[PDB]
Amino acid sequence: GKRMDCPALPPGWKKEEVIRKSGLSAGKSDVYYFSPSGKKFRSKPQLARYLGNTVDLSSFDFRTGKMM
Amino acid sequence: KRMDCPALPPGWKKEEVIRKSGLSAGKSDVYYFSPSGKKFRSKPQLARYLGNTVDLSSFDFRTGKMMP
DNA sequence: CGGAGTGTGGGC
DNA sequence: GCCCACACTCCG
Repeated sequence: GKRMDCPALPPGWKKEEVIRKSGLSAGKSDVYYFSPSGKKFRSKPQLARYLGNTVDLSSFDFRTGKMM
Repeated sequence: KRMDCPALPPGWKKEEVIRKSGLSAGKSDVYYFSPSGKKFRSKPQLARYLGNTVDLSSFDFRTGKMMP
């Protein structure tokens, strides 16, 4: 998967939470974000490198997609 | 390429093939060949083929060597 | 060679 | 002992 708009980010950005199905890490989740283009981001600093000074991410909680 | 892999049984060979282009340019895929010449691309496929007959607990697929 | 899915280890 | 951040596998 479900791609969910992320209101804390600019228009068309979506957040997805994928539960790991197998191996040693099973049941833990990974959070991905997608750009309006469709590009996949897997961490906060990756997200900041792409967005730069268009969005203040200092207080942005990558996991929940909420500003704090 | 094709080199003799000593930590597997008589006549197994390892092969490494450098990736030529793209985002993973310069990384390598490792392949194995049994005495028949059936190609193996991963440790689960290899383990499935060999079964109980060869102990791959400690087998590191990339280097081709058993590790403590 | 890509890339979803799982492994990995430093910083905490 | 956890988890961020990214490296790696493994099969398409």
